[PDB]
Amino acid sequence: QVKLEESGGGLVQAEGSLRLSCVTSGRIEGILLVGWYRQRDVVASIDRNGNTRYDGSAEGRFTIARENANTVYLQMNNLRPEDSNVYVCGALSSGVNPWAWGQGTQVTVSS
Repeated sequence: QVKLEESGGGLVQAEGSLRLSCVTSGRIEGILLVGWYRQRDVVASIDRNGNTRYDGSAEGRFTIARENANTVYLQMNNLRPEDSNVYVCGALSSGVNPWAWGQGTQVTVSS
């Protein structure tokens, strides 16, 4: 009953930037946390109180922010080839089906 749709990935050169966007639809009232995950290990997350959490590799280069009630983005600066990955948006809700996942977004960082 929560659906996630992702955009913003693609191909970029090293030291470039991307902004990944995750849009939620459905029963968003029960969402406790929205995050971006390396396809699943967390990169960054933002919870219902606005608290943000970053993995050590993201801290200082990436920023997660909530744009509105349905939209969370991850600004990725100073990308490196080792950052090439499929990134997936996840939402943690309260209840029996706790996790919802987006379709996944390819990020490729060229040398």
